[PDB]
Amino acid sequence: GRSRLLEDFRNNRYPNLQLREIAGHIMEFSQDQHGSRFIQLKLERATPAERQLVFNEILQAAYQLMVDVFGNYVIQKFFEFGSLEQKLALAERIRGHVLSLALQMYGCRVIQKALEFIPSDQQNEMVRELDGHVLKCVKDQNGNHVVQKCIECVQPQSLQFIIDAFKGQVFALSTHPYGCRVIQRILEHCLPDQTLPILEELHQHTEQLVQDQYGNYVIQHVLEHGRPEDKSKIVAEIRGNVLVLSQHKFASNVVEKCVTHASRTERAVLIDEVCTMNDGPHSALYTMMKDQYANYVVQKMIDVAEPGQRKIVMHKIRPHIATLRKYTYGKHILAKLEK
Repeated sequence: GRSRLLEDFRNNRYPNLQLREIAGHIMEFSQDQHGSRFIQLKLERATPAERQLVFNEILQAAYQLMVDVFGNYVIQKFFEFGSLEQKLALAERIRGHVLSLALQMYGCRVIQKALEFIPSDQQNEMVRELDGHVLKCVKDQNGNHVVQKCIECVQPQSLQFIIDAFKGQVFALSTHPYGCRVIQRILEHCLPDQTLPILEELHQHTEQLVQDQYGNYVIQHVLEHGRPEDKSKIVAEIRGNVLVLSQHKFASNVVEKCVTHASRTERAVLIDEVCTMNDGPHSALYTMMKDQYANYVVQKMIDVAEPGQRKIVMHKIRPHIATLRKYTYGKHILAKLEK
């Protein structure tokens, strides 16, 4: 079982335990749920000499700590508060095992912390081991976190091989629960020459993406943070389909974001389209106000519709105000309307 020192520490025998006092017991403490937290907190404010004593004791088996549920935290604290020499030695211990660590539940967090704190040179040395394994890491439950961090932290020129690996795979990655997150990071951090081919593939498949459970969020991202040129292409895809996409579980989110982020003229064209559109025995507005998803698009269209059109819109809603109150969704509208 545990050493007596660790057992006593866990039983609160030592209210002032110090790092120097756990000499010889550091690997064990690092892999203990409470011993690890103790070391994590102490390293935050230990003197550099105190950090080195801890380090000298774990260096030889650092890799073992890297893949341990509690030991990985101690390794991370070194990248966070340690000396350049310690980070360098850890990077050297990581060399040749970046892929293995990136795919490991705890090791992936060590790689992420290292990327955030090591020099461009060692970042490049680490990211390059992923060459030929990009798509696998992007889709992996642990590996996607490493790829996302590379995108946020590494010089863009060193990320070119990752962009290259996405050629023709943007639709598949955007409809993946882990891959969609990597695509969003690319859009936020990469250079225009790198985001261009990605956006090109997103635009090509917008029709399918807006209806996908994960894909719609990538499109929403472009609507929320993208360039006007890109937002306009997406709006163009929604134009003429406001009625049908509004009633879609996922596409309705994109339609909503279009109303919110399209140009002045664009929002107009879209709102207009909903008033003059028909849906069988009634108007488009009619069907939408009471739909569980489409109702939000109607609400938001109000909050954004320029006074001129706002009148018209409602002028077409009142007549049905009776049947309106017959629904849970039409009440948010029932409210706003009353004014």
